[PDB]
Amino acid sequence: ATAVVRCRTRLARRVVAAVGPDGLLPAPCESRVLESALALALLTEERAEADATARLTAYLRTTLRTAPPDPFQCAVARAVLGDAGTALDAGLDGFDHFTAGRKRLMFRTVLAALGATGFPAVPWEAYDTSWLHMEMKALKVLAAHGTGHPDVVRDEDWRALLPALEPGPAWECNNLAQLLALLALRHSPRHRPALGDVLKHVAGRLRPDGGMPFIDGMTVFTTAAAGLALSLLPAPPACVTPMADALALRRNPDGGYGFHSGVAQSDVDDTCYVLEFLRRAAPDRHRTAVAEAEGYLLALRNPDGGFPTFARGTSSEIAMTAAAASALAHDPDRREEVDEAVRYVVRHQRPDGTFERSWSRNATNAVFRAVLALTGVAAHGEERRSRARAAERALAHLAATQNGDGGWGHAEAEPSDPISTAYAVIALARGPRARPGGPLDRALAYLVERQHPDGGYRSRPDQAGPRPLLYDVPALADVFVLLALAHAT
Repeated sequence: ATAVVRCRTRLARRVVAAVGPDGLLPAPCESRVLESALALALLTEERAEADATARLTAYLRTTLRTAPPDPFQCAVARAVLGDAGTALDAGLDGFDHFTAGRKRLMFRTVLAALGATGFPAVPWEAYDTSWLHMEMKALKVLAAHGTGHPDVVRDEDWRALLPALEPGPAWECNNLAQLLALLALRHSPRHRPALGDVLKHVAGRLRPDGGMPFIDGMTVFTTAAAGLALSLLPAPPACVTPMADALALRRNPDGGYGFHSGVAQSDVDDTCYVLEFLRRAAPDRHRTAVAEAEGYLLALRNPDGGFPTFARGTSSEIAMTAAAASALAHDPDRREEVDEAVRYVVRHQRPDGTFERSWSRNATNAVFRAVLALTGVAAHGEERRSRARAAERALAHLAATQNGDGGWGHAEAEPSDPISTAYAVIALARGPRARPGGPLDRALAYLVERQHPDGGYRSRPDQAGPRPLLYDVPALADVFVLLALAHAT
């Protein structure tokens, strides 16, 4: 067959092989400078775990020399190894997001807690907010102590930090939140009896490179997206059934899914990938889980017709809204909600054809999720025309910004990477048929050329969290390129 199909085949063999007999595709997170610096600060202040702190120090020095992260994380590493506002401004340069103002407070207070800048002169209520709740409480506590006002801290602020004193892996698999909470709790005499045992668990988490990852992994997200990709192949492999089983038995009591095992917070992104996969691979076997996932999404839907990531009443997001439209459109009884969601997507498209950056740092992610909803959900007459025009503008944005090598990067003038390109390919597969030399043909040839001899892909990461900071789950590169090749063939 074609070079593209041969590439798809070699990549599918690799993804199938990576899935274990438990049905899960392992998806560890790489070490990150921010959490490595906070773990170094915490263990240094407590005079604990000297072997670990020596490895953390070496990891930070190596990473800064050879693969420096964004300027905020660099300033954080420099603060612990030893200006701040320039790093904060550069690290949040054009951060167009509804969280930007809270993020500025959060990131400035992290730098202040490490001695790199002064604490924000804000009313304490500015810290008041489940997502980022523990982090912001820990930072409020660090600001009260760091400015010399420890009496400000209320018992209800400490109470929010208690999960950080639990043994074992971090609550909600989130090392950033546990580390910030422990940096706060170590100032409280009443919480110190629990600190010593948790510092042993923290030090135990260091990766072979000496660093601390942001999260324990992302196996639910990664298994669901891989299952979806495999289920779009002409003859899906037998392993989609144990993958579907492994996901369904991890659903939370609200019917949704978190990003890893042991994450009790469901979110719309994970739940949409799980639902799209189950609908294709196991709609009867897991009929009840499907219904529970639809019910979860419907219960989050905001009054503007959009969907948030975690909780009704927080801002709707374009990509989550498009994802939910596509996942709910499988049921004809949900047509009203699906059409209101697609109408939200059209209404929020930008004048240049783009949508947003949120959980991914490239523009092409939300473009693909929007284009799948705009072209996959049933529509006729004037509404079909409206959605077609919107999809055309999004695909035209892709063509206008395609790099000479056929790929896309995180922004119009960045070097190409396989994940940003994979998202563009999924979108372009809903446009005109590929023609020699056209945008989709060239994008596919870019992906063919970037395949490694081992059958996989190595890519700069795109995932952000807390937004806009990048973290690296390398198993996603193969998965999203396979999803692209399955859509495009």
